[PDB]
Amino acid sequence: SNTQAERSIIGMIDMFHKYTRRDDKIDKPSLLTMMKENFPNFLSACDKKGTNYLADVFEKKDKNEDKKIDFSEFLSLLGDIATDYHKQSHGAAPCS
Amino acid sequence: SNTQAERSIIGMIDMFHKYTRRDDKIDKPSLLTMMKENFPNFLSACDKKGTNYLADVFEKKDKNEDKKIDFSEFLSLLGDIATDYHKQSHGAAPCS
Ligand SMILES: [Ca+2]
Ligand SMILES: [Ca+2]
Ligand SMILES: [Zn+2]
Repeated sequence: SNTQAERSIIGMIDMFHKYTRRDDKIDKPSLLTMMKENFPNFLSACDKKGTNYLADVFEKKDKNEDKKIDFSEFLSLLGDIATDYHKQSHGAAPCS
Repeated sequence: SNTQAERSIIGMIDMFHKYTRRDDKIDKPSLLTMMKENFPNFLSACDKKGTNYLADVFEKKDKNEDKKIDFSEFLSLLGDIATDYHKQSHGAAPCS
């Protein structure tokens, strides 16, 4: 058996593979769907802060402008989210 | 309420702080410990291939050489792991 940590990481890959296309990449409307379905509290925090994260996230995370989100671009996206929570845990405000 | 996804992220942050002692960063011995307790299979997989990941992980990831791993350096570490497991999902062997 694998530790929780290991399990947790595999989960993200499983999550990824729930929204990818044949090419192992996620298109924009799917990426938005993914966001809405899996990080709603995060989003509600940005909108309450007056920020609509979904408006440009795709545009900011598609670093190579291939109109697709690959796993690495995907990793970065999660990175930004984790990061916001971290700052939160040291007091900081959500979406900051 | 929190999705599986959100909780999983918060968990990573919790795991992180477990090894920070009273401050906000992880020393080398603490990181190695974190690795052994939370990624044993990834580790064994590495050893089986004849690779001891622990040998330079700290050195590889302390990008700013302050001889501590801050949350950002940490996320990069977990990226390398996540990335390995991604590839495994496409067949490939652990620790490659
Ligand atoms: Ca892209
Ligand atoms: Ca450092
Ligand atoms: Zn894939």
